[PDB]
Amino acid sequence: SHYKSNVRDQVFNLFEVFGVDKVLGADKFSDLDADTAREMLTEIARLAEGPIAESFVEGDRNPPVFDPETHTVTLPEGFKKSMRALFDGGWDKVGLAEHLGGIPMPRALQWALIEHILGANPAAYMYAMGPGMSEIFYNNGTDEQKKWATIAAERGWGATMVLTEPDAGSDVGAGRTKAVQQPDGTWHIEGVKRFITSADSDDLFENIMHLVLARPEGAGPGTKGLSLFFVPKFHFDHETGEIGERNGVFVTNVEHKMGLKVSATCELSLGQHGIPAVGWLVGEVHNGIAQMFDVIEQARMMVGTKAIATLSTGYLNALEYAKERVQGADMTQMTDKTAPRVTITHHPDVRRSLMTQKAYAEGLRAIYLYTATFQDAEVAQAVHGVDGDLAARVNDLLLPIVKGFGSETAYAKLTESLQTLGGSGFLQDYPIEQYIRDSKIDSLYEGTTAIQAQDFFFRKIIRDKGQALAYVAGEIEQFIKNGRLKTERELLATALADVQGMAASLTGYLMAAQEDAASIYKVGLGSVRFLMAVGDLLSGWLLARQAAVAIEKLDAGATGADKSFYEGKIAAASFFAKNMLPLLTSTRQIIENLDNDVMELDEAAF
Amino acid sequence: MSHYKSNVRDQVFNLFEVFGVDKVLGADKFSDLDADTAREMLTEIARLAEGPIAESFVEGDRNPPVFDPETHTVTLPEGFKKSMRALFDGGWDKVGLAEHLGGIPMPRALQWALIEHILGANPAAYMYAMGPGMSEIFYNNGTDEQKKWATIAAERGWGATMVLTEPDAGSDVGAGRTKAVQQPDGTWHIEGVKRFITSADSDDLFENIMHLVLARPEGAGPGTKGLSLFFVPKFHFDHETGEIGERNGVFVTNVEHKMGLKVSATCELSLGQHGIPAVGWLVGEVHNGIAQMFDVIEQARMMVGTKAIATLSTGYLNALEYAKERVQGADMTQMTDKTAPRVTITHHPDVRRSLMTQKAYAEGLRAIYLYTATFQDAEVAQAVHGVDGDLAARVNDLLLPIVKGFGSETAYAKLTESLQTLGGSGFLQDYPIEQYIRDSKIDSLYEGTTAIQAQDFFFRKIIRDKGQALAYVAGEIEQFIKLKTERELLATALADVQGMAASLTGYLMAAQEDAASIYKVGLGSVRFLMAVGDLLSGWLLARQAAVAIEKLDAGATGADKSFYEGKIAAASFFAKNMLPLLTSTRQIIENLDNDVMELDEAAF
Ligand SMILES: Cc1cc2nc3c(=O)[nH]c(=O)nc-3n(C[C@H](O)[C@H](O)[C@H](O)COP(=O)(O)OP(=O)(O)OC[C@H]3O[C@@H](n4cnc5c(N)ncnc54)[C@H](O)[C@@H]3O)c2cc1C
Ligand SMILES: Cc1cc2nc3c(=O)[nH]c(=O)nc-3n(C[C@H](O)[C@H](O)[C@H](O)COP(=O)(O)OP(=O)(O)OC[C@H]3O[C@@H](n4cnc5c(N)ncnc54)[C@H](O)[C@@H]3O)c2cc1C
Repeated sequence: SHYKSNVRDQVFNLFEVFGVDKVLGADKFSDLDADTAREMLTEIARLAEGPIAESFVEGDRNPPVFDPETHTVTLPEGFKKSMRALFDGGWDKVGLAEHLGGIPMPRALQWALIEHILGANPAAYMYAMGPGMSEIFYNNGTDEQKKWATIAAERGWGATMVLTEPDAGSDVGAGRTKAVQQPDGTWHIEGVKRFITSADSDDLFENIMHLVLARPEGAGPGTKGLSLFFVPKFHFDHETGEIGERNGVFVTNVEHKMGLKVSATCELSLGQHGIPAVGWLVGEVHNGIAQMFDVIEQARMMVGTKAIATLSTGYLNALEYAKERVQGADMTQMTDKTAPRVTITHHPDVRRSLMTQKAYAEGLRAIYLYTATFQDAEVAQAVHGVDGDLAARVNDLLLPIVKGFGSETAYAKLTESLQTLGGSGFLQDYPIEQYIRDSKIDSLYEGTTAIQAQDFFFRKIIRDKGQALAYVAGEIEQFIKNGRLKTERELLATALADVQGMAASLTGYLMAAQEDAASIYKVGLGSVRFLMAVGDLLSGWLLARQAAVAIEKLDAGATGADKSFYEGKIAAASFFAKNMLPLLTSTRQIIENLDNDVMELDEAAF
Repeated sequence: MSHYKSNVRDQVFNLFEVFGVDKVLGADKFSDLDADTAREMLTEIARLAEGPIAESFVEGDRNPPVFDPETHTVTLPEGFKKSMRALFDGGWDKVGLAEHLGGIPMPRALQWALIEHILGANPAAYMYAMGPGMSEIFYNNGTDEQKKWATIAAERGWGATMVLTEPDAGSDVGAGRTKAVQQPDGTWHIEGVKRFITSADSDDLFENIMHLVLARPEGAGPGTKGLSLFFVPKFHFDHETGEIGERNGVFVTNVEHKMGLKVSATCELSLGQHGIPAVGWLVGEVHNGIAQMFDVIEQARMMVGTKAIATLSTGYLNALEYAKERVQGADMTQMTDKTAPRVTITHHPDVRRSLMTQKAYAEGLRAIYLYTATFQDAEVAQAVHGVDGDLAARVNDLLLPIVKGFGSETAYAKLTESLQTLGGSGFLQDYPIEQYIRDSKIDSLYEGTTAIQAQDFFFRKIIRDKGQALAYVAGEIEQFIKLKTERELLATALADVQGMAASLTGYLMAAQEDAASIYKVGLGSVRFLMAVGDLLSGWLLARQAAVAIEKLDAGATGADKSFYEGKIAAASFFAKNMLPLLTSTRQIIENLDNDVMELDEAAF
């Protein structure tokens, strides 16, 4: 199959670096032990490498077909077979609450399991997000709505998040879809939404729960005026779940995309076909953007994990290719035109490329798993000694890194993966060109990189009063202040100071905006580079932490494949510190010298 | 209009206001081509590109070529063939062609500016039209008798291919195993399978195809040194009249399914395997293949770089047009006010950052390939630079890997910004940027990968050259440095690149005592190539800004004034936001070690 997994690195992170096994068999996870967690990782990785990856090519080459008269999509049969393999193993219920039929587990294990589906066929996981979205509806719902959410989860209904409109993408608060209150307390939703993932899904599911943002008639402007509504594809019996009459919510177009083709990306028309789109106000309160961000937070974690998953299998495909491809002589024998030909892993530029791919893939894996350790209060306490409030703020700080830095990094470093194959990398015979096309969406949906970087600075640092950022910086400082990693710790110290300098510069521009409003533009100009710098710093630190563990295991006497694995962690941490981190010094100097010339330029001059 | 957005204004600015190529127009080789006619030609081909050539850009990708095993041919979509006919009917496939082959003499700088439009609109169309130019290369390398066949080939507009690559010989051309067996009559029978051959068949576009095939005569030595070049036509023909005769034994056997550039048929080509012989004629009746074939490789490397730049330019201009109309969000100065007016996204800082990044690299790359082309005519190099023919050739050789390697990497990377500017809509096939990205990814791979470009640049174009071309260009940068802030930033960048060159040269020279030292050259080579590209971009943009300042002081108005204002802004932005990174890259190159080379392969 195309999909090459890395359970070994996952288990290294979960158990040898972060110690998530400390909570297994205790309190919420009393019924899940470490051996079982490992077995589940191996099991889903095998399922991903087999039946799920089997339709990865098919979904792209034979993409979904829309019938505009039935407002339905037909998915390729091979992809539906992969979906059934996912459902038959219960993998659309990973980490679902126990009362909804799930297996309780730390979020760090949950996302490690999901990584394999996202690497093998990411749209398959997207289609399978229904039960998790039903749990969010449960948590935000009235007692009666919790009964519907239980049905939806138990029956495996699909689900969507429905926000975007043609004129309201990044600016969610500009949305014009309306909600009209009915005497009996239901609402009729009227509007056209766009770019809705999974808004129809062929016959995968008995029903779909649309979670729709809409503006009640007479509500105020902006996101504050928006409410969230449960809008099912089919009406249903609220006691038994029996599916009833079709609700007035119809797909009216399916986009032709660069990649992720098997994910139906839809225009969704509500109340436009002479049938009301009945919706129920979630929680029977008007609090839409707050409620919908429970969904957005999960989707941003998913997109980041998808990016990392895809870079990982891209790297491992490139590595396998490089080990076998014979081309050229060793550089030490270039002059000799009779020298033996060698496999291309002998060439310095190929080893540079591979170690770049490796270090970023493994640094990103460490980042999303680190982030997830703050998503359970019990895990954050056991592994970090951090209380619930701080853990939540740290998770909030890291999500735009997982999403924003992960999405940008994975796409960029897949360029190196493709390059490693030479001309063959341009062929559809190999999976890397599809990885690139499928990953380009990651920087765009669930909030563009610029929106992630604005969220990160203004909301996760400034509004947070820097508490979460100071916590993470303190952990990096402690690592620095703890022989064989001295050069790496010195390089990390410089990188930490560089990022601190960037944060101070941008905060200074924000303060200056009290006096000259246009000074705020300099925050915008520097925001994305600052986000990427924090990502690089975290990557280098977590890689260096991994190298410290690897040194310990090597000193203790690791042999064989274990020894090679640990040796590679040391090499990745050292390579990243020496080749990636120093660039942050120049980025700091650039951010310190930002000016508004590019903002004052006449638009006609571009 | 079309997907293709051209930039004749920037081309003319470069050709005439910056480099002064008009100095040679109306004189000597170019006596019959004046400046007004050159401008009219650029405008005319730009309109052709925006019109009939671009018309089939989408069709070629969505309805790609089909291989027919019943006939060993490739079929092309009709709309694309209509674009090809528009190209030939206009006589565009003979721009810069030698006069005796029917061409219009012109400076290479003008030639590549004309070609940029075809490459931006539908680059495969130019590739299929490379026949006459390759026939001229055959003419130049051929016997007196062969010159007669090359004249027929160019006159009749035959297609042509360059046939080097094999399944086990890609970057390592010298490992090729395709064989040539001399026949009693002095012809050769070619036997082997070649891979990834562009335009290996082309439907009914042409009456014949000239394959220029590298092969190893029986008993020849092992290296590239042992390869010879052969003229292998698809059809035999009458060497005097050109009448097409019997099929020659050279057949396409598959067409590759590619990420992009789909309408360019990329084929496995089998010689002498469908048992009629592939008859070939030794080019020039001498054994000198790799030297002869590099005449073709040099033009192909210029083409790939120009293609990448052309595609980034139309990607940028599409993103700019979109950004000017897309209303989204309030101005950042009104972020708190959820009642503030919505603005077009060009008002947002990250979008202006993105657009200026795209602009500066697109225009810097255009300046680089036009600057390079000014060294490709001795008469232009003398007129515009005061540089003799020998130095001009060495400087052109130095810059070709920058055009190809730095251009290919840069265009693909900065198209990411172009797509991002469209938001979610950038991921749609409704807009052309996703196809630009797919079509552009090949540029870093064929006609020599980036790593091969960087190794050529350093080992051959610098070390073997004893740094003569490099010192000349560095001297011109230093003279400009001697726009004060931009000149200070350029001074730092020049010193940075000089430090990189010194470090890598040390690693290479130390290899005599410590063989593994050479690996550090390999580790740093691509970063060094890219740093040189960034330095050249920043220098040429600053040179453009100096001209722009002059024209503004002289009273420029209207659209001219806006253009010149944009050049000042691009040069300043590039100097302040791109060049400083070269300082960290220098320190990284100065710190290279062989830990990554000593690591066990199993540890990756
Ligand atoms: C679409 C397409 C069309 C083409 N059309 C033609 C054509 O018409 N005619 C033609 O002659 N060729 C053609 N080619 C081939 C092209 O010229 C390239 O040389 C070829 O694709 C690269 O060789 P390869 O694919 O075997 O990669 P390899 O040579 O196997 O390279 C694989 C990897 O190893 C690296 N590598 C290899 N050797 C070294 C070394 N010594 N030092 C450092 N790194 C090294 C490369 O950089 C690359 O990352 C085409 C290629 C493509 C993709
Ligand atoms: C494949 C796909 C699937 C999707 N699925 C869903 C789904 O299921 N549900 C859903 O609700 N949405 C979905 N979306 C919508 C997605 O969230 C939007 O595409 C995204 O938020 C960007 O919106 P837009 O496309 O309108 O771009 P715009 O908002 O128009 O952005 C255009 C450009 O302007 C920039 N920009 C805009 N505002 C600002 C600002 N204030 N500051 C700085 N820069 C700014 C952006 O960064 C971008 O570069 C999907 C999108 C895609 C591509």
